[PDB]
Amino acid sequence: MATFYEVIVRVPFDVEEHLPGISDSFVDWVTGQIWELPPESDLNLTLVEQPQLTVADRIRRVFLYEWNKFSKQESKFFVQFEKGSEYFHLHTLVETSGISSMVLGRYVSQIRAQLVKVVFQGIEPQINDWVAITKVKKGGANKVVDSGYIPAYLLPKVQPELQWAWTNLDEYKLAALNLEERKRLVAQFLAESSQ
DNA sequence: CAGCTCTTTGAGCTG
Ligand SMILES: [Cl-]
Ligand SMILES: [Mg+2]
Ligand SMILES: [Mg+2]
Ligand SMILES: [Mg+2]
Repeated sequence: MATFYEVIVRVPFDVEEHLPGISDSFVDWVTGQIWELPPESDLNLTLVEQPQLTVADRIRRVFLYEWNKFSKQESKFFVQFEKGSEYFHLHTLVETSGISSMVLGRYVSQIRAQLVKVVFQGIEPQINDWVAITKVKKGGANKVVDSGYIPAYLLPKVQPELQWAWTNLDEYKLAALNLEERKRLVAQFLAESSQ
């Protein structure tokens, strides 16, 4: 099996509060992209907040683009955008291959700087700890998990908490945007787990 | 149709 690190990015969801003074161009971009559900999806599109998703997807792609240059390969990932009770956030589960825990902090710090530069027009998001690596315990090492984390924690999310998900892991391709498939994989996970 | 372009990163689109 492969192993994964997790980075949680709190995605700006109120431009006036999080990106004070940002140019109108940012607003035009985020409000102008139209999203459509693939036919395999069984999600209710009306529950998806498009401007926030547009930002999350841009963050995701910039993140993975930079990550791959660090890892030197097309790293495996499962990313899920969620609308939490306090924050909209991206759960970025990325394979550890080619990235040591010792250097992970620095690499993530560089990606954060790139996000600020190429996504937020040089404006630092006014959200505390908006880019955080999941640790073993508060004040510990970087947490490493296996794919079992996906059906245990990510898959069971439903709308409106679940906003969208992406993955290059074949086992979870249908699950990304299909509730019925997520339910099937979670049920299988619980069955095996109870034993 | 071979590149140029865009909150890209590669493939749709145009000179
Ligand atoms: Cl939250
Ligand atoms: Mg290379
Ligand atoms: Mg969450
Ligand atoms: Mg493209």
